[PDB]
Amino acid sequence: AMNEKLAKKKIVSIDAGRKYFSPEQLKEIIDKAKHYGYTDLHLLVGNDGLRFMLDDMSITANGKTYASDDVKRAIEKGTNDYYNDPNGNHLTESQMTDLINYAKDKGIGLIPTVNSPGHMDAILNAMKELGIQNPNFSYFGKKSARTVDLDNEQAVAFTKALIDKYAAYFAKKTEIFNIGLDEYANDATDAKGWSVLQADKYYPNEGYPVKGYEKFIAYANDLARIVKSHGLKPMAFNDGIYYNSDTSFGSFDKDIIVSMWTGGWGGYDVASSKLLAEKGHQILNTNDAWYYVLGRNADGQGWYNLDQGLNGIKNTPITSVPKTEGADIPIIGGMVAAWADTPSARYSPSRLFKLMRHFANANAEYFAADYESAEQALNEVPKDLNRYTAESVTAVKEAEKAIRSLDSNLSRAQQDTIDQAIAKLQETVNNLTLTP
Ligand SMILES: [Ca+2]
Ligand SMILES: [Ca+2]
Repeated sequence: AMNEKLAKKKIVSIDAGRKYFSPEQLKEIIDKAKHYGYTDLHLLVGNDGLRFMLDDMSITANGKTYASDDVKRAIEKGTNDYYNDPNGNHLTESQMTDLINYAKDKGIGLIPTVNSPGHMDAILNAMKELGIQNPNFSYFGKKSARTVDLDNEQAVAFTKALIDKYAAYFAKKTEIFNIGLDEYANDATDAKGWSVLQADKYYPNEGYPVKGYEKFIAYANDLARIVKSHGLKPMAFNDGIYYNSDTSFGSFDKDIIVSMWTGGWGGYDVASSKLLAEKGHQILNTNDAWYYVLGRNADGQGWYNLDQGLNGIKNTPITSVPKTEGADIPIIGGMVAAWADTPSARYSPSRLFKLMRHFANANAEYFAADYESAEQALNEVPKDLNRYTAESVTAVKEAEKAIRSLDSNLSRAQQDTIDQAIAKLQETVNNLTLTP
């Protein structure tokens, strides 16, 4: 009576924050997602760069309104300062609405990310262009290019209002909004950002940011409240959520779905997925075992190269969550992610599709089967069979019935059953024999 594996989300993530992707390119990704049995496209649009412009970008914060055309010009410029992509700067509202509709018609959902308080180079740049002072976080004379200072009330207020504006747009047409929250001040702190934010509590009078991590919890919780008010489920990457398993600074909103991408590394001690589940968070398995950075296309070409990602897909199943502590961790689904850390890299659709295809093949019981050729085969049957012999007619009608009788919820693992049924139909049609 249950289809627990197929009921999971299967998601492909595309980094269209750092790098421009056209509507045509994204529709092709949606097509392949549908074909391979995925349920959703996770489209980062704010991730270092910001590459999605609403028709009205006016922002009310700090006792004033920043005019829509000024906000647009500030964001376009700020994104260009991060990376001026010769292929394009941003998707428009019309293009996004069309894209979401295109995906919806195929049974594919779209999940956007607009990242903060890290990975927001372009938003920080935009704020400065609007005239907001000192938005960037700094750590002992090292200014972060990507991370907002949570002590800066004006920068924080603007950012929250911007997330609110995007969330209002995505309301009703999507179900999940990814607020990001990953990798606080990674540049300025040599990947010690969460330690830095927590440090003052335990090492006072050493110049660490006062109430740094407490302010981050408040910030995360406020974004969650904003997203939830629009009927959307907030999602965030795991690394800063109870960093160091420290629950003493406050509590994260339980309605935040956790995208569990990392089990951490030496000197970067993240909460286990066990702890996060126990605190009451649903988890989307986003294991970085499966990561692919565009342009790192073969073994030896760096971390998250395509060969590494395909190896990760082969060796780490959709059910294998980072840092389980040996516990059985339930999941809402799995997400394979392609990134543009070097956004000048060439986007290769065939390589992305290979990654997507391997993820589906390695976990085939979880992915939907493809009925599109079955549907087309049925469309291609001759409508009128009267001029053919009763015997050959019966064979076609039986073969048609057989395809139409297939379980409508088969997995990719059972694709052969569908394909066999199509072949049988084609055979019976070919064998239709005109009456004497
Ligand atoms: Ca990173
Ligand atoms: Ca190789």
